[PDB]
Amino acid sequence: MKLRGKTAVVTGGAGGIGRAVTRVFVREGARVLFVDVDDDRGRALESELTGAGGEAKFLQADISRRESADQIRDAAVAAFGGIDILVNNAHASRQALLVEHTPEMFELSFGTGFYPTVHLMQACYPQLKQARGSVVNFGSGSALDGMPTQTSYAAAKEAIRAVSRVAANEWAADGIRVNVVCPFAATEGVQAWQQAFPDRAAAAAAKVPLQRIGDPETDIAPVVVFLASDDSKYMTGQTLMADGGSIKLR
Amino acid sequence: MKLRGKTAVVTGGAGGIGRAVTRVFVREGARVLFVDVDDDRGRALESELTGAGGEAKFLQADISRRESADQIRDAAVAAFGGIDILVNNAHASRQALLVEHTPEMFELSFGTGFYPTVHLMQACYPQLKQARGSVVNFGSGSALDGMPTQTSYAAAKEAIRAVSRVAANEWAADGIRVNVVCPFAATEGVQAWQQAFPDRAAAAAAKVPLQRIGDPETDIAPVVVFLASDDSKYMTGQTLMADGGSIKLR
Ligand SMILES: NC(=O)c1ccc[n+]([C@@H]2O[C@H](COP(=O)([O-])OP(=O)(O)OC[C@H]3O[C@@H](n4cnc5c(N)ncnc54)[C@H](O)[C@@H]3O)[C@@H](O)[C@H]2O)c1
Ligand SMILES: NC(=O)c1ccc[n+]([C@@H]2O[C@H](COP(=O)([O-])OP(=O)(O)OC[C@H]3O[C@@H](n4cnc5c(N)ncnc54)[C@H](O)[C@@H]3O)[C@@H](O)[C@H]2O)c1
Ligand SMILES: [Ca+2]
Ligand SMILES: [Ca+2]
Repeated sequence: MKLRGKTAVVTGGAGGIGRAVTRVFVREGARVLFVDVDDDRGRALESELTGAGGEAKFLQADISRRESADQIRDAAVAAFGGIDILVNNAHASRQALLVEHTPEMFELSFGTGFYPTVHLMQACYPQLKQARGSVVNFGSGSALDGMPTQTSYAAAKEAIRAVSRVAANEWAADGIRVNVVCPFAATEGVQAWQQAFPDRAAAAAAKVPLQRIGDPETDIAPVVVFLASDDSKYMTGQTLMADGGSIKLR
Repeated sequence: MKLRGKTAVVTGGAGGIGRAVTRVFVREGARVLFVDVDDDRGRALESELTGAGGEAKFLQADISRRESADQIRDAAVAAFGGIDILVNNAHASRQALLVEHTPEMFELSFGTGFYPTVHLMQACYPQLKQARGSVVNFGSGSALDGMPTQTSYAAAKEAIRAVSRVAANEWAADGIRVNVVCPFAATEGVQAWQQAFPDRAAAAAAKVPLQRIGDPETDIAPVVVFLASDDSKYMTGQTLMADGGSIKLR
């Protein structure tokens, strides 16, 4: 009942952290329109959530396209009448040294991570202002450190955090809060990275003070629920570290 | 519901933010031993909480006294059998320019804020280890900026945040998380500061993006509940800004 009566939009909601956000949000009483290009995982998640009596709607959409932001907003409004929560979770990237980077690498990272964050916030702003709602964007601890091979990934992530701080200041008068989560969780995207960079991945796992890679449902999603809920109604423009204590903000 | 079955120690728990934490903790199902020198407010709070069906115990103690840590730990165990949560909330200080600072100003700030935080963490460590518990310490945004007149207040606050990060690293293997809240709330200590420094207080009020000074119960305490609860079980060593967006950690 933490999000009872609230409507949430979750991008990349068919897998990884976005799937766990969708599951826990519905479990907390929220109506969720979750968006993904993966309709195999997307339709089965819709089937599982609606079977248990939850209100979830899958929308198959590539959020990197110009018309996706308005289609996502229109689909949430048509299905649930409003938008209280916007979780900009989806992001794709490629890892390579800076001297190895290509324009396609920046296009992927900014096109799937940064610009959908901006465009969905612009499209959903009237609905979020009506709801006095909450926007949860996603950063990364490796973008804070400057982890090697993360040129295009970290550039988009820190651009996401920058616009999150600007929007927090611009939208605070409307009662809309904007915050960032930096997670570390066992997802499909992390498993592919652990296979391509096993030494770096093992060093990252061994660094976690709490001695585990996060579970998306029990370690990451409750932090997103907190930011989407009225418990954080006096918190905006912040970055929450859901990483087992790996990086401590000062 | 959220802290059902948990025992909490809350210092300065009879007034201001500490009282809001004590109230809200009991509403979430926790058993609270709250400590304060204000026995008038302390006795009435205990009467109010037990009268509403809650479990709370008031301990009258000056936490700057060197035996109070063991007296507090023993009282919590004697009343409720263990310690799952430690909230180091009490802190008294005086404001003056650096060129106007006396040793008694440093003694008050360190003696009421910093050293009780260390000693209560040491005293409660066996109970927190048994519980795999959570420690919530308190900082200040004014210490982050270095606001004038805050030499002794900021020094103790940043010393608190330092030991919080050290213990988070040292205690993470035991499953004990340690985090900091930086609040901005309408309390009696803030009211006394508003009278002594009206222009600076007006400037601090006007800076808040969310355009209000925090209500202790609805704006500050739910952030403490989040850190004390299992929703933040993957978060340690962090600082949470409950300040309406005034300061954004990067
Ligand atoms: N998992 C981690 O440890 C970790 C670490 C740092 C940051 N993050 C951030 O957390 C968020 C979640 O990451 P994850 O590991 O769950 O990702 P993932 O790669 O495991 O899953 C991403 C999901 O988003 C969907 N998606 C990708 N591109 C899309 C597009 N253009 N349109 C619609 N849907 C699309 C995919 O189908 C997939 O379901 C990401 O923004 C990521 O940058 C995660
Ligand atoms: N209220 C704010 O805006 C604000 C801003 C920055 C930081 N903080 C921090 O938040 C915490 C709460 O502050 P507040 O505004 O509620 O303070 P306050 O002065 O309003 O309340 C302090 C409470 O602690 C008790 N106390 C003080 N010294 C004690 C001692 N030696 N032993 C036992 N009890 C003692 C007092 O009796 C009182 O009940 C403090 O640590 C403060 O530094 C608050
Ligand atoms: Ca876009
Ligand atoms: Ca002491």
